Amino acid sequence: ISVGEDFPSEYEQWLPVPDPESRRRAGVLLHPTSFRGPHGIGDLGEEAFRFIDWLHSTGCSVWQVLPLVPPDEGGSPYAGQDANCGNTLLISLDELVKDGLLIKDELPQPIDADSVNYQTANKLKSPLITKAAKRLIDGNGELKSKLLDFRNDPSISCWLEDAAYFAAIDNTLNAYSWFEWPEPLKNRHLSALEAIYESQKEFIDLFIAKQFLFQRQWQKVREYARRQGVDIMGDMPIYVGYHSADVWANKKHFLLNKKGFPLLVSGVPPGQLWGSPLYDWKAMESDQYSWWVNRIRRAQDLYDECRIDHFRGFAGFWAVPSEAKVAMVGRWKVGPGKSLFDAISKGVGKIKIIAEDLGVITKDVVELRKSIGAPGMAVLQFAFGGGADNPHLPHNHEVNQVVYSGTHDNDTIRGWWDTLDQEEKSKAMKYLSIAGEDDISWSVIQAAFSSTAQTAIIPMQDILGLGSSARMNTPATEVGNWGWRIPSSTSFDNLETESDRLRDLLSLYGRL
Amino acid sequence: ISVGEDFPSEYEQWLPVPDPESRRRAGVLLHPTSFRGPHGIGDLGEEAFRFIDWLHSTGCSVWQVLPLVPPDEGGSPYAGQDANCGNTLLISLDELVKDGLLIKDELPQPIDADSVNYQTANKLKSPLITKAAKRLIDGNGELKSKLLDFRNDPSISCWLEDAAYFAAIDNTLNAYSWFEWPEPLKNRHLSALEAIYESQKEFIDLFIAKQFLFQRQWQKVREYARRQGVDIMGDMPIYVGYHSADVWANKKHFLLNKKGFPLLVSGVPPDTGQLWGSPLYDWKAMESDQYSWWVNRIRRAQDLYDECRIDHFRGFAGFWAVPSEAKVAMVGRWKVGPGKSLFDAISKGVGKIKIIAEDLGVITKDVVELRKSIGAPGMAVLQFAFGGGADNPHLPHNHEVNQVVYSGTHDNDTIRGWWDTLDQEEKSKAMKYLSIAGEDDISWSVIQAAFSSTAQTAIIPMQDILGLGSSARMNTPATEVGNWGWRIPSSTSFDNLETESDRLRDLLSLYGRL
Repeated sequence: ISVGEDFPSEYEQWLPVPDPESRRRAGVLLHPTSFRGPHGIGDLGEEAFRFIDWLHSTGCSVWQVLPLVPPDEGGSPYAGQDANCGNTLLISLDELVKDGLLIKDELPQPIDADSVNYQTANKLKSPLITKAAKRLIDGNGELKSKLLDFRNDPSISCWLEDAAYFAAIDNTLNAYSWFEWPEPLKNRHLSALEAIYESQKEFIDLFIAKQFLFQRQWQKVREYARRQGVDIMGDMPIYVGYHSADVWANKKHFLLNKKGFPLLVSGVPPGQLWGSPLYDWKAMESDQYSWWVNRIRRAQDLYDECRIDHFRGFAGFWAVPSEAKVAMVGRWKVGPGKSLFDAISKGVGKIKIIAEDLGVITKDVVELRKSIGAPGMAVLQFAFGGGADNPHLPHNHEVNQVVYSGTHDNDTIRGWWDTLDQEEKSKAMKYLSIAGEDDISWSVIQAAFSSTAQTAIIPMQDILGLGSSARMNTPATEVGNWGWRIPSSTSFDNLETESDRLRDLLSLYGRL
Repeated sequence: ISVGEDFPSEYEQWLPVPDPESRRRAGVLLHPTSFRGPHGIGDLGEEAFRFIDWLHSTGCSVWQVLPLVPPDEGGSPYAGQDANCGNTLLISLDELVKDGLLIKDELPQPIDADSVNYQTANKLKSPLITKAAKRLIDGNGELKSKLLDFRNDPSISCWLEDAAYFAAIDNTLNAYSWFEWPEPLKNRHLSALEAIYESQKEFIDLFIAKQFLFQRQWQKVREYARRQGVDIMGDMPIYVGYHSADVWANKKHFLLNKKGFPLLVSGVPPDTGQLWGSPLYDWKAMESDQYSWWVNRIRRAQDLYDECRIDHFRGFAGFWAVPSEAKVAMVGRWKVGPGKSLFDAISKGVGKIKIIAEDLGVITKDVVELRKSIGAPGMAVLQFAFGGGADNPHLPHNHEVNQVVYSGTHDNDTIRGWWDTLDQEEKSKAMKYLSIAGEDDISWSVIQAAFSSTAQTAIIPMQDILGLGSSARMNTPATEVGNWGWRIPSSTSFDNLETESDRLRDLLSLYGRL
């Protein structure tokens, strides 16, 4: 331990050791609504456990889902009805039979499983979920006791009670938004809230019970994933909906006017007017960002890791006067920056956050992302426009990054290939290793696996080699999204070939 | 500049900007001895300038050479005769004509040399280099004046005078090494040195003049490379030869005994071992004068090159030391090297440096840590990537940005030759990772994998661009004969390599290395 002197006996064994936090891996993007089954939509029953087995058999160690919130009427998990609740339509009816909350003969006749129609699924399943929730509350055994534990839990009630009351009042009143509610409900006068509890007690207890059932079923999926070596990566939009408990029960955390209407709403310039209310970050700074801390605590309860959509909003955000009809007349505002993430980590511990950072982004975004150690994204479908500086080209990938073939907002690789621009196609053929065009999804999968990016994620549609009809979402259309389901005859038992082929790629590129 | 407040008007223009220090690039490994021409060996004349034009036409921005020192009798640039001098056999005779130091009709008749024979080259060129050097010293114009500037320059003379005297004494005395010299020469008694100057003055002045001529020609190549957008990457072995001015004129900087013989010599352990037999540095001693010897060595490397690789870089963190009596390497111990304090001293003395770490083989965690602490890139070599498993660091998916990727180096066979003798297990593995067409084009498959890497710098040997087989291998380690001789085929001019240039350029454009 001194210049010129002898080193100890075993110097040549002092070899470099790979950092375990740098381990290369792969995963599949599959939302549970796409699982097969008889009730109009996928669920957290037997298909979720079979998927986990299949995924593990491939050597993948990550399962990514879309947000698990209650979606809008079109099915969108990004315009959810609450930021912290689970989508009750994902509750398995068959799992309720095993709990004794339904009996086998109460299960409905199967319906055709081509695509999720959310109206059909709700009509079919909700009466029975309600019925099961009713039996749960009227019992007084182990299960009822676990409901009480759930309900009385401080880290459940800080979002659950607000969510239940909001939903009771929305049920009782015929109003567009809570801005049109009568004043003592609009502004949460204590006695009105007690009058809501009394007059809507049964709806409130059932809402809570249903959230318990979702939690139960999701936590068993998550425990089985952990046993099989699978991390689950969730998703959350940066902004929440105006008509929600999140805003209604925390008005001072948002930029509302004295009458509770948003002064400013979200979007991006030339433009796109998303119309979500905006956070009062200065205000949140006061109480050490407790709202956002809570949101992450719940994300952590649901997921091992979590992507945040429009992450750039944490450094700077586009703000449009709520009167406006289009986005072009806004200004950029300063975001909370790292101090937000300091507060989170102090409140909840070490977090694994993924930054959605697509499109044009400014230097503060990159700097913020890097300062908290969060990986960004590369999407191979975006790599062949422009020149060789395109950051989605594999030679421009980074280690701390998630590479996708595409996301739920893109066509499948097959579909994209079919409509691809001639200029972009010839470029793609130079860079990728392409055999037959039927196998084009595997060419792209292989490029993703061959990247230096630490994490490679592939949508289930591309593993199945499906075309445009299996596209999950097309942005800026309002109908025909969120509907894709795995073809009814394609069981996980019948996907050994695909599993073996993935495993071979993972092994070749050091992702096992 | 406050949370919730407005950003200025032009926020969306505050876009990320590529750091120029991160620019991806490519280059060719070609030693100047390999250039074509009539005088038995390549030189710093017309072919060096034509190569630079060709290289620039490919879009490459780096030229890597082997060390430019006076080689051993076998031609090895790694067992050189001096660490700081240039190989005078690289001097272009035709460039001397343009200086007026030779006249046109004094140029010799062409000879055939499909490969460098060093003895033939020396016999043909040296009389004329000597003659030019003589005319230089007998003149008294601009050129003579530039020689004086060169000679009197403090950063030349700290190595040049020692190098000239050493060589004069070696010339005059019939001795194996300087260890067998008579005592006052061995130990550099001042009066003996003055007696050497007076009795060997002509040899000393001509030695200095020849070093001036090499410097002149090398600096003209280096200026033309700079004008065409080409950086030149040199090479330096970590250790120097015992029989040299480097050791003789600096004994206190090496681990010698009282009679000036090495106590310990270089090598590496088993995996008997490898006994290189070079003398070792007295790092604690060098610490005392702030590593002035190494600072000077780098100052000279900087004068010759934009960037420099250092062979056996691991030696700076730990080195294998064998008792000089020994017949094999197995009976040594590992010793602690200077670490970053050496590089602190360098940077303080010479400024910002661009060093490449040769870091091949088994290396310890202190090596990686040292390399990373000074920001030096290491190496990946694609020919080593297909043994073992998917954690092999030479596989492209395990490459790093701050790294130099090669197809192979001068110590490896060409890609074609390597492919021919490749193990069946390794070949099938290679065919799964690489994109291979016909075996005649295997060098381009490997070139393309190199260019596709995230490594910032990709370097290809000229032999692989020409798609040549094992006969064009530059060096085979642990053979002593038939190395260093490769030359570009006499009929393959740079004018005839537009197809290859276009094909390289297309790969560089596809992978963002232009």
